[PDB]
Amino acid sequence: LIERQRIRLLLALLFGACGTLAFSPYDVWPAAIISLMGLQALTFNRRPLQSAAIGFCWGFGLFGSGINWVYVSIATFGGMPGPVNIFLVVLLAAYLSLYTGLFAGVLSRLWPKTTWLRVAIAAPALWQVTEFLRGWVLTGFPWLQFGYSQIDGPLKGLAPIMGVEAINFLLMMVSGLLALALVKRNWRPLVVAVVLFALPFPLRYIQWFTPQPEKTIQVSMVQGDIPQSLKWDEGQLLNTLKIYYNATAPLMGKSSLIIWPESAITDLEINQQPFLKALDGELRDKGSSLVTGIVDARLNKQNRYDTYNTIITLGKGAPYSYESADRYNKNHLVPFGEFVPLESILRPLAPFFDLPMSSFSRGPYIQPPLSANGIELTAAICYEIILGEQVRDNFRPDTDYLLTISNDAWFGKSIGPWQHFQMARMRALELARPLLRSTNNGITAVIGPQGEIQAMIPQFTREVLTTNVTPTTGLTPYARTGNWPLWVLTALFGFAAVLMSLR
Ligand SMILES: CCCCCCCC/C=C\CCCCCCCC(=O)OC[C@H](O)CO
Ligand SMILES: CCCCCCCC/C=C\CCCCCCCC(=O)OC[C@H](O)CO
Ligand SMILES: CCCCCCCC/C=C\CCCCCCCC(=O)OC[C@H](O)CO
Repeated sequence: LIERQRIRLLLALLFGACGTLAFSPYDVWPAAIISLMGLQALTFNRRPLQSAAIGFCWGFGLFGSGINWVYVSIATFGGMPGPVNIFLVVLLAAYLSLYTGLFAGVLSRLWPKTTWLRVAIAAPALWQVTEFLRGWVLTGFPWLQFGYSQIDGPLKGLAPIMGVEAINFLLMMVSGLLALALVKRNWRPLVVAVVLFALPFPLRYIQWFTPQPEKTIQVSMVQGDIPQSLKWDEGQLLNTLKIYYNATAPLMGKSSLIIWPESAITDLEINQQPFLKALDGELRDKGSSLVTGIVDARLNKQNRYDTYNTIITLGKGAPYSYESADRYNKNHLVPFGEFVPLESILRPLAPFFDLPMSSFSRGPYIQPPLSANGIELTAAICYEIILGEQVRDNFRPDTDYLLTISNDAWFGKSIGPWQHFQMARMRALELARPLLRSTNNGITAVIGPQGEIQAMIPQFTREVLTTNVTPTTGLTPYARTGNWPLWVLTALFGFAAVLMSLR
C-alpha cells in the first residue's frame, strides 16, 4: 500500500493549500470541508509525532499559499534582500503551522483510534483551543479561520448566535465525520455529517435586528487613493488635504456623515488645529459630520509624546476639540509595523547598529462609540476588525453602525485585502449592524446587518462612495453572550473526550 509518511506529508501540503480557495477572492466554500477532511483523514492511524508532522504540513500548505501576501509588506518595510523576505514568509507560515501540528499531535496521542469520538467530539474542542492559541500567543494572528468562508454559506445563520468560531467548530465536526465515513466506508457518519451541516440552514432567515428607517442617512466615504509616502513635504500634505477636502465640499449639504480612511490626514493632529477648527465650522454650517483618521501625538503626564493611530470626529453633533473624548485610538497594533517586539534590545541601539525606536501607543481595550450627527459608531481600525470578541466587547446596544477605516495600499493587488474584507463582513452579520468600511484604496464598501455587500467601489481608484444606510437596533445572541456558549460547548466536549481517553 502507498500509505507511507512521505506520501501523507505531501498530501497534507495539498489539502492545506486547498483551504485557501475557501476565502474571499476565490470564495469556494466547499474547499473548507475538503481541506479539513484531509487534515482529519491523513492523521488517522499515526504516531503522535507523525500526526504532528502531517498537521504541520497541512498548516504549511494553508498558510504558505494563503498568507504569502505578507511578502510585499516585508519587502517595502523591512529593507531586506529578496531571498531574506522569502525566508521570513516561510518562517511566518511555519510558525502558524506549529499550532496545526500541535492539534494533530495532541489529537493522535489521546485519541489514536479512528472513531467518531475523535473526529466529532475531540477534534472540534481541541481545534478550538488550538485556534485560540494561534490568535492569542504573542499578539496573535488568527488569519484564515474557515468560519469566515461561510459568510454567504449555509452555516451563516449560526454566526449571530454563537459567532464565527462556532462555524469553525461545526466545520471541523462535519469534516471529521465525512473523513470517518470515507476512510471506514460507513454511511452512518455521512448521514450525521449531512444532518449536522443542513440543520443550521433555516437559521439564516432569523432577523435578530430590526431596521430604523426614520434614521436613514446618506453616508459618504472618500477613497483618497493617496500613494505611499515617498517624500513627506508640505507639498504632499497640501495635495492630500486638497484631494480629501475638494471631494467633501460638494457633499457637505447632502451626506449626513462623511468618512475618511486610516491616517487620511498625513500630519499630526496638533499641527492641523487651524485646518480642523475651520473644517468643523464648515460642516456644522451645512449640517454634516466628518469622521477621519489622523496620527495624533499627545504629551503624557510624564511629558513624553505618545503617538496614536486615531479617529477624530467633526461637524454637527461632534464639535471638534483636541481635548474631546469623541475619538478612537487603535488598541491592537501590528507586531512589526506599528510597534517593535522586545523593546529590551535597546542595549545594542546606542553602541553599534541603528535600531528602530519608532513605536505606536495603544488605546484602551474598551472605548465608547463615536458620536457624529447623533449617530453611534463603534470603530475598529484596519486589522482590529478581524478580532471578533474585541469588536463585540466594544459594541453597545445603541450602536447604529460598525465603522472600519483601513489603509491596505500595502498588499495591494493581492488576496490579502480581500481576506481582510471577508472578515469585516463577519462582524456585521454577528452583531446585526451595518458596517461602514472606508479605505484608502482597497475595498471601500457598505455591508448590511446580515453580511451582504450593500454598496462597493472598485479598488485602486480615487472615488467617493455615497449611498443611503439605515441603522438597526436589536441584539443578537452573540452580541449578548459572546463566545461563552461555544467555550461551554468546547468544555463539555473536551470533558467527555478526555474523560473517555483517560477512561
Ligand atoms: C510526544 C508525544 C506528544 C505529541 C505532541 C506533539 C506536539 C508537537 C507540536 C508541534 C510540532 C510540529 C512539528 C512536527 C515535528 C514532528 C516530526 C518528528 O519529530 O518526527 C520524527 C520521528 O521521531 C521519526 O520517527
Ligand atoms: C457550534 C455548534 C455546533 C455543535 C453541534 C452540536 C451537535 C452535537 C451532537 C451530536 C454529536 C455528533 C456525534 C454523532 C456521531 C456520528 C454517528 C456515528 O458515527 O456512529 C456510527 C459509528 O461509526 C458506528 O459505530
Ligand atoms: C490531558 C490533556 C488535555 C488536552 C486538552 C484537549 C481538550 C481541551 C478541552 C477543553 C478545553 C477547556 C476550555 C474551556 C474553558 C472555558 C473558557 C471560558 O469560560 O470562556 C471564556 C470567555 O468566553 C472569554 O470571553
